[PDB]
Amino acid sequence: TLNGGITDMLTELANFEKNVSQAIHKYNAYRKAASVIAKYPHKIKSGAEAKKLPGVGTKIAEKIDEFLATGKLRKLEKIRQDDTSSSINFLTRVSGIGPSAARKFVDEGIKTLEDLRKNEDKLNHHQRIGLKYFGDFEKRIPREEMLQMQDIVLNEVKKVDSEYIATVCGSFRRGAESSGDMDVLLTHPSFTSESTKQPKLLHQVVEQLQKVHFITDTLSKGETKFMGVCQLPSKNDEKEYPHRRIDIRLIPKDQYYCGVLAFTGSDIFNKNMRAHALEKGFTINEYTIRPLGVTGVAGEPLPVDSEKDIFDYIQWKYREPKDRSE
DNA sequence: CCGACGCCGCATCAGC
DNA sequence: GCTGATGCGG
DNA sequence: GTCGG
Ligand SMILES: Nc1ccn([C@@H]2O[C@H](COP(=O)(O)OP(=O)(O)OP(=O)(O)O)[C@@H](O)[C@H]2O)c(=O)n1
Ligand SMILES: Nc1ccn([C@@H]2O[C@H](COP(=O)(O)OP(=O)(O)OP(=O)(O)O)[C@@H](O)[C@H]2O)c(=O)n1
Ligand SMILES: [Cl-]
Ligand SMILES: [Cl-]
Ligand SMILES: [Cl-]
Ligand SMILES: [Mn+2]
Ligand SMILES: [Mn+2]
Ligand SMILES: [Mn+2]
Ligand SMILES: [Mn+2]
Ligand SMILES: [Mn+2]
Ligand SMILES: [Mn+2]
Ligand code: NA
Ligand code: NA
Repeated sequence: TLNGGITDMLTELANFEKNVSQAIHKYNAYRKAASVIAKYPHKIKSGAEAKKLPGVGTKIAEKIDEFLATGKLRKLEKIRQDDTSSSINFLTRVSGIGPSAARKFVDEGIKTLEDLRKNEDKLNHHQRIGLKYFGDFEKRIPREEMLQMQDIVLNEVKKVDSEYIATVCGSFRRGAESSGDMDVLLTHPSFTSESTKQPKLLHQVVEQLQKVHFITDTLSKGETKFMGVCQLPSKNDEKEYPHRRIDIRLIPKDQYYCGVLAFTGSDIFNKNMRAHALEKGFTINEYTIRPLGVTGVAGEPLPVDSEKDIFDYIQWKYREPKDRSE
């Protein structure tokens, strides 16, 4: 983090553009700039120097020059002082409360943690659980705890059916020493691109994890995606572990490689990789990589037998999970 | 300048 | 109830 | 906000 100060500034800027301005493309531009700057191996000495990076344009170049000179950015100092922006930014920190709901709540005079608690009845289920575990969800997860959580998920899954394969992805697969949450990829041979030979495949698994009191709440749940809350068991007299966010994603077993690539990320890595794919004439999702027709219409799925095979198609050298944290 | 900017699951809403 | 749009977050 | 074209 040679440029930690600059990247923090951009990140705050992006957050403003998303939560207050509701400008998703500006949100993404800042995040892209923050990401590129973040892997740049020199302490940036000037805006001109940063503007050599792809993603960093004239405005960000100017903002960087101001930051390096003063240590601050007037634009931000102002935003920080605007109550509406401050409140909207805060409220969006609760899971399930987005920029729209945040601006709505602040219109009603609901604008603090306390207002939220006193108005649970105005929250949907997701928002209610996000607020319940607000403080908890702020905390990160040491890798040691992720290893613990991994053993529990992987072993309980075999208790439901030994044909199941659960793979922890997200930041954990990228080798991060701590994760904001746990992301699990699930396959079962009875669920492929070609048929759904069994129902409840995800339910079965969610239930068992609840049965053993690992999963504690649910944010949302469908036939292939579960979003909820979990917690490690604590020892005698031991204070309890923080409640943690968990997402489980059941994908067609034949499409594992696109799946694991997709849920491994990072989110920005994906955005960069899929756009380059578009530049190279393919579309990549969590299921498939397909060619674009002269019209811009996805063709048929190409044969994939490894994550590397996906990289090949778009003419990128393979990058280990650890080198995908953009 | 201009159009594009990754791609998708689930929850909720409106409208029929 | 269904279908499409919008929110939200992955 | 940035970029290829
Ligand atoms: N959630 C998972 C994880 C693994 N696989 C299967 O397990 C094999 C590979 O085993 P593993 O080392 O655990 O996964 P990979 O990272 O894909 O290893 P490799 O690249 O050597 O196949 C893959 O062919 C895939 O079919 C699966 O079906 N579902
Ligand atoms: N906008 C997004 C967000 C998420 N992801 C995928 O979902 C995974 C998990 O999402 P998230 O948990 O939010 O990201 P992590 O990289 O795991 O970060 P953290 O350490 O905070 O959990 C990401 O790695 C990425 O593969 C994505 O495709 N696009
Ligand atoms: Cl935008
Ligand atoms: Cl600042
Ligand atoms: Cl597809
Ligand atoms: Mn997170
Ligand atoms: Mn994660
Ligand atoms: Mn996650
Ligand atoms: Mn708790
Ligand atoms: Mn582009
Ligand atoms: Mn240009
Ligand atoms: Na640039
Ligand atoms: Na939120």
